[PDB]
Amino acid sequence: PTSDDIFEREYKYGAHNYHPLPVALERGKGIYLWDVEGRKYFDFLSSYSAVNQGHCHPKIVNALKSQVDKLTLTSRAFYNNVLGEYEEYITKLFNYHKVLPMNTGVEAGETACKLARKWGYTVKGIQKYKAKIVFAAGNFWGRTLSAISSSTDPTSYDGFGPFMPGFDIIPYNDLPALERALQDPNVAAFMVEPIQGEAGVVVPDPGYLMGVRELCTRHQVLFIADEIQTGLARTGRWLAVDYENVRPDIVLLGKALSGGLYPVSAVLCDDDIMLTIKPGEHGSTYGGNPLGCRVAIAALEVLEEENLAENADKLGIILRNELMKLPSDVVTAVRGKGLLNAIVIKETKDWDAWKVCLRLRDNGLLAKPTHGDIIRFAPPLVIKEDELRESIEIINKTILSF
Amino acid sequence: PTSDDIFEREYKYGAHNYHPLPVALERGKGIYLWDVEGRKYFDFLSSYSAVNQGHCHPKIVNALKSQVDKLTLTSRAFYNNVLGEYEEYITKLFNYHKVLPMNTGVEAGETACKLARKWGYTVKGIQKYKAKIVFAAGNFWGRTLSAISSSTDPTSYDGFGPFMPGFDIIPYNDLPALERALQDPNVAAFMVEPIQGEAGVVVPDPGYLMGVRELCTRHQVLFIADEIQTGLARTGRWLAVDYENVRPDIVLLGKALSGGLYPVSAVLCDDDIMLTIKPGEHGSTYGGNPLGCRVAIAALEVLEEENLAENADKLGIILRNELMKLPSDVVTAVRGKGLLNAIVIKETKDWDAWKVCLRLRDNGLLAKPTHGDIIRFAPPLVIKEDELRESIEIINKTILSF
Ligand SMILES: *[C@@H](c1c(COP(=O)(O)O)cnc(C)c1O)[C@H]1CCC(C(=O)O)=CC1=N
Ligand SMILES: N=C1C=C(C(=O)O)CCC1
Repeated sequence: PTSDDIFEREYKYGAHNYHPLPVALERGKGIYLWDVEGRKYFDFLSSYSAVNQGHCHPKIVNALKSQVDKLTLTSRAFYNNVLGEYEEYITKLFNYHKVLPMNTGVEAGETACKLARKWGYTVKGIQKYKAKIVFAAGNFWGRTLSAISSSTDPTSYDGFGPFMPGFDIIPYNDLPALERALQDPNVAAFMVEPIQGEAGVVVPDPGYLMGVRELCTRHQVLFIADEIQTGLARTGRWLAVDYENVRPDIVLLGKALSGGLYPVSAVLCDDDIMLTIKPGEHGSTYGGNPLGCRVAIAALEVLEEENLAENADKLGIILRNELMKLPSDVVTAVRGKGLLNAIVIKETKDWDAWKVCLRLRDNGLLAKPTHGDIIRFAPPLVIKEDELRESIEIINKTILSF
Repeated sequence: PTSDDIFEREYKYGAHNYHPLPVALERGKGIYLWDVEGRKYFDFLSSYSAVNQGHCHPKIVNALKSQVDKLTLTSRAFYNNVLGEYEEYITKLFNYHKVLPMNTGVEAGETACKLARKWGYTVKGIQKYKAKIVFAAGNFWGRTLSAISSSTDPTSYDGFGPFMPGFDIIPYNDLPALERALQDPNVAAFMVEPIQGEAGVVVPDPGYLMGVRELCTRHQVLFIADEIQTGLARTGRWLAVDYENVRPDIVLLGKALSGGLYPVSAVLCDDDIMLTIKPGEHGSTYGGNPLGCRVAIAALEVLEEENLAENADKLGIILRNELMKLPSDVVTAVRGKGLLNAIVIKETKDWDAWKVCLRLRDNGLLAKPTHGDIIRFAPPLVIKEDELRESIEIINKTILSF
């Protein structure tokens, strides 16, 4: 069963909603992936930062294998013995009263929108269905109809019917535009990524998160931090907002919340927001099931016990320092925090980001481009310095071979 | 850690978006659940029909255990070796060209709306963003902003900001209403449940689905069948639409697609619909991951090998026949197909459906009310006749005890 057979089988029986890098993995462990021919690659995508803990981490695997024999799903129509233990752990770890469990990142994002609107009408006193939520251009938080209604990427929203009203969009990294938008008293919330992931690891200016927090507080607007990709040690802190000591009203977690073993997402906020949703008013079949909760407890324990936030911080400085040694004729910019980084490519007639990742793949490193001239570098946080430096030499020789 | 401690911990650290039946489970096997005091119960909810195969089915457990050691998540930015195998299996099983993999049921629903709209514009030629989707009153398909915009239940949508435009609502089980609504040439699709689940197991008249299929075909409108709860043997057929031999344009599968071991959902349709979505225009991080694919193959194999569909059909007939022996002015109606059934309570204020379920629990059977006078009975399809008859006498004893 060859890589080419794998490509063709999906081409016939699967939807064409993705254009993947031509590589066919069958095994993964830590920072490494193997294709069906047995080739080894460095994973520098981490499945969009979902395997921060590395592929098939034994503690998370053990948690899954232990729980799957006892009980995997009662639905939240009944109680089980695991959900509450996870809820107490995650709320005390991040210091919010309550967590609302969901499965995927979009669902957490949708939950936060519902919380923001419900808070807007029942607490702030906005007249019903005039509540607005402000988003930042370049934002990506999934592909439901509501999520693409806030996007500024035509590939995401074009052709997908009329869009959800009440979503305003302002430039990213722009405190005066935020203040202008918050003059409207019908605004209920501002949702923003501390670093925009799918936009190309767009790091805002120092002080932006402090300005957002101040502006949101000044105008009584919920600050929703989407940490589904930047959180859980990826940028060198528990949350990327920690860099500016900023406390959002709602935090969104996901992806790495399970080490890649189970779709688990979470919405954290205090009682005055969380309890605006009453029994019967929100839910999810698989949300908060005991199997995903066991996995998530183990995945959080891994990040803490192995000190992955500090490892990501320390190794991320090395990565960016070395990447900045590449000549400015070929690499125009290097940006990121911790182990979430990107380079900007001098796009010409000779090459683009897809061609570089094709050659990076040939040299044993898997990375994906974000839109034509940008390459993301996001390896699992369990990578060690020597593995990192070997990775860098692969990136150096690949980039300079064009 | 008692049952009361578990209730109290979740009350403190978990959102209050549910009010569950007060029972705290810690083990499940087949048709049975055990609570933390060791009491044994019949499961007559099956986690909203997600454990058709019974709790912790060993073949599905083994598939999960086998795959988690190899590879659990690459994202669809790369290929893995499992997805295409699952895609070929599920598309040939249901005889559609392609499948689009998602995680939760509402994600499958959102995918179908996006397919319907993009097909409406690019194939049918509706002017952009005039495309409409018709729903039936009483429909439930999740709690995203778009899912609740189609809902007629105020508890689902009240307070949740402005709603998605382009959604129309007609009565269920009403062919003249559908015919009137399909006079609008901007309708792209009609989405309907073959049996409405959360509305209270509302079974439409014989011939409704044939008339839906004919009317949709007559007016060039996509027939989207939501089989997330009714499918996969629950009603006594592979799909509830099989009872009338109708072939929808889009089939939604979920819940039991994994036996409750992983959030897996699927959207099935032919190339002319599926291929309206181009690479980069839809996706999800965990959609199509190798772990969920493996358990979904095993879950579908269980339904076939153990012939659960014909077991559900045969035992459902016994269940409804016995329940109709209860006094007519205490149990006012019995309805359902296969092992998706419900009874309607002669609700006074000396009792309601919630009180009956509390006493059902006291007598060893776990069920949930859906409307105050309706109780759903949906045990796993691996239930045997003698186990079902003991369950019936629990119900008989409970109902006749008031
Ligand atoms: C399940 C349901 C869905 C929702 O799927 P999911 O997002 O996985 O919960 C979609 N379509 C149908 C026919 C269906 O029955 C239910 C039942 C549970 C539930 C909840 O707890 O929120 C709501 C649903 N719509
Ligand atoms: N916003 C996101 C979208 C993704 C997808 O749909 O694949 C992955 C990254 C998170």
